[PDB]
Amino acid sequence: ACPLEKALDVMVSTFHKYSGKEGDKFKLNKSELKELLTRELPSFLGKRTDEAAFQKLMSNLDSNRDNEVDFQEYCVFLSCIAMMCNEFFEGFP
Amino acid sequence: ACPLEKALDVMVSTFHKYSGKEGDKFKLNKSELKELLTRELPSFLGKRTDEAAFQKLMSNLDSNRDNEVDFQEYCVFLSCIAMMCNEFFEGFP
Ligand SMILES: CN1CCN(CCCN2c3ccccc3Sc3ccc(C(F)(F)F)cc32)CC1
Ligand SMILES: CN1CCN(CCCN2c3ccccc3Sc3ccc(C(F)(F)F)cc32)CC1
Ligand SMILES: CN1CCN(CCCN2c3ccccc3Sc3ccc(C(F)(F)F)cc32)CC1
Ligand SMILES: CN1CCN(CCCN2c3ccccc3Sc3ccc(C(F)(F)F)cc32)CC1
Ligand SMILES: [Ca+2]
Ligand SMILES: [Ca+2]
Ligand SMILES: [Ca+2]
Ligand SMILES: [Ca+2]
Repeated sequence: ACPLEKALDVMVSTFHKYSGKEGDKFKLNKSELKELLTRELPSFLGKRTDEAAFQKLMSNLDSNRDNEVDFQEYCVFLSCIAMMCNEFFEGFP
Repeated sequence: ACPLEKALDVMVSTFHKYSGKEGDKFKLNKSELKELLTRELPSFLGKRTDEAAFQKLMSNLDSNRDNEVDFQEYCVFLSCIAMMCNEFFEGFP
């Protein structure tokens, strides 16, 4: 009966649902990242799903520049979205 | 529909379910933090937790030392739980 614990469970497991598909099992390459965003975050991705848009995502997220998104970098991304949601509650000051 | 967007929703909404009970409406005080842990993260806390341990947790989450957990501080905490979880999927080395 813990919604917040289930929500941490989904956030972590979803990462691995896609990261294990190709190459490094614990990181998202471009293709695995595209699947995750398109399937799991379509409200974020929204209308725009063109190739130069995923390029910028990869560039924003891949801060250590190994060409993949690891778990820490994915957490930073989810936490950026969480911050944007929080602004709604803070009344958009 | 989208478990990951629903998870983000729960992460962000649970903070505000407790933050707005007392004083600063956007921050958890020591008492609003205890209620959130106790009620929403019971596997993390365990049962019968002493004040030394709680105080440890508070000062750990409270990086700016103002005696409250703000949303940015709460995201660091969750992302640290998440990374502990991620170790299960990874080797644990
Ligand atoms: C089906 N229905 C479509 C729209 N969403 C809400 C979208 C906005 N949203 C949001 C905004 C303020 C506070 C909480 C939330 S939950 C949430 C989670 C992820 C995303 C995202 F997408 F950015 F990652 C957007 C949102 C609710 C579900
Ligand atoms: C097509 N796609 C549709 C959705 N928008 C997202 C609106 C911007 N916003 C945002 C900004 C930067 C990084 C992440 C997010 S997700 C998000 C979630 C909630 C809200 C909130 F709560 F403020 F509404 C706003 C945003 C991006 C473009
Ligand atoms: C009822 N039952 C209690 C036990 N949990 C699993 C506890 C550990 N858990 C975890 C471990 C590895 C991978 C994913 C997860 S989900 C998760 C979420 C939060 C916590 C926490 F608590 F630390 F925040 C612990 C866990 C499943 C449900
Ligand atoms: C009562 N309570 C039971 C839980 N333990 C937490 C120790 C485990 N751990 C952890 C460590 C530091 C910070 C947060 C977390 S939550 C967490 C989630 C999953 C796992 C995973 F995946 F490894 F199991 C281990 C942990 C604290 C005492
Ligand atoms: Ca991979
Ligand atoms: Ca990287
Ligand atoms: Ca408060
Ligand atoms: Ca603080």
